[PDB]
Amino acid sequence: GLPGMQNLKADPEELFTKLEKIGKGSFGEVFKGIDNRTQKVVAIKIIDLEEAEDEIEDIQQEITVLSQCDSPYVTKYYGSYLKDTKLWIIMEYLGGGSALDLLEPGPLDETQIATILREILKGLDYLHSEKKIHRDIKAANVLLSEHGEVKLADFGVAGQLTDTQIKRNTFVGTPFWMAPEVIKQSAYDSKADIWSLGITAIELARGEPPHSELHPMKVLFLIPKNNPPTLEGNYSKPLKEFVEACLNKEPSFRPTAKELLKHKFILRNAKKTSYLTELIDRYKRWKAEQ
Repeated sequence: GLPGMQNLKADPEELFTKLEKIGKGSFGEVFKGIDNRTQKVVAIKIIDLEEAEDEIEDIQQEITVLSQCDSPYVTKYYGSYLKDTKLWIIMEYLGGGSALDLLEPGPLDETQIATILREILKGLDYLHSEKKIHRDIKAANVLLSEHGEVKLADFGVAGQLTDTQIKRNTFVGTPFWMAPEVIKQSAYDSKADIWSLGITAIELARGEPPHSELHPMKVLFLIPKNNPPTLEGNYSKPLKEFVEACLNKEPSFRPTAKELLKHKFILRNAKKTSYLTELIDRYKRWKAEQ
């Protein structure tokens, strides 16, 4: 079943205090709250089990994978509670917003881009070492804490390359960030995440992935057909080479997350995460004026 799921005896409305609604995804609503028992802040995701169906598979999957991860690079999962037909999913609260939210105000500088990529790369390396594949790497799924810590979120479709299944074939992810082998449903693995990371690097530099203006279905034949996207514009040579390294049409030719961690773009530009608080404050001020 769902790990961390608590019996109906545990009333989430009495164990958690919702402070404010902080998001409304597809599935349900997200709140910032407090675990009254330990007075620790948490993110509370509430989904109506009656009002949904095929979205339950994804929810259950996302929670199964998150309960098997233990890394400061992956959003923590604290359990689930049931209240009549509402499922309350308790997670680590990340108040800095997503990297995609941080792009809303204006562009990032290469320092900010490198810093974010370096932390995502730490998360991918952990997941890959645990034989897990994120499958949906994109700036919308990279969350920041208010002090600048960067974490992976939204596995939902995260895969497990275990013992009797060293490769996956499921057409899964968001089209624009999907690797060519995933679209063609060839046997794939951790390398699909590296291609996605390359598309996310173009996204952090330009604000949108390649082909973003095209209809998704067109993008479905372009990715396997076309030469790989490159980063165009006035960016440093190391940033452009980092994107090329990730975006190789041949999956076995993409480097691991551990090796990208030593790419010259990362080494010369990444800085401490606390530096990202500025970027986080810019977004709050911007949001105040919307």
